[PDB]
Amino acid sequence: VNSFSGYLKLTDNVYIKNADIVEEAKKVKPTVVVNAANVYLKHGGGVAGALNKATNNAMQVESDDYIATNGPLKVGGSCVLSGHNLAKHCLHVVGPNVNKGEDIQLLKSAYENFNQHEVLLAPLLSAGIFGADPIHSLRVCVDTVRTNVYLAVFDKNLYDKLVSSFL
Ligand SMILES: CC[C@H](CNC(=O)CCC1CCCCC1)Nc1ncnc2[nH]ncc12
Repeated sequence: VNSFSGYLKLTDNVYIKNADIVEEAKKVKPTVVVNAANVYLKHGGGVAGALNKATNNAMQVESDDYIATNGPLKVGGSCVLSGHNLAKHCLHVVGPNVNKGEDIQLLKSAYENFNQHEVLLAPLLSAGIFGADPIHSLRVCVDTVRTNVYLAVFDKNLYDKLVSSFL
């Protein structure tokens, strides 16, 4: 038993809710919140900009130190950093950005990072400003992640569509 409320169960291990991930994180305080990161951990907009704003820019300060030490992430890769006031940990995961021409096949690799964590609160990778089809992203999620994932979908209209079209 865990503290997530109001989710619709899609599969054995995947759940979905129309929610603002920042507010969900603020209430649940999950062990892991997933950020929709880029390779530079520049949290300017989308999910990342919202999460970072909610940390009063502490996420960005920590991220800049990480990059200065380690260099950029790989597309499809991840790193674990602090969750600040939102979660114990933040798993920064880089899905491909279609608006940058990156290979959508890397979306499966991106979701594989979730399997290193028993339970996660997450957005749909490569959705939103990353330019992928959120329905495809949901399919890859369901077919790749084996751990327990609670997906927060900000847009109510999108949410209805994802549910109604789910196979
Ligand atoms: C990481 C990508 C996801 C995609 N899913 C969305 O719902 C985005 C809203 C529209 C989706 C349909 C039209 C474009 C925007 N983006 C977020 N997912 C959860 N929470 C969030 N907060 N801010 C962004 C965001």
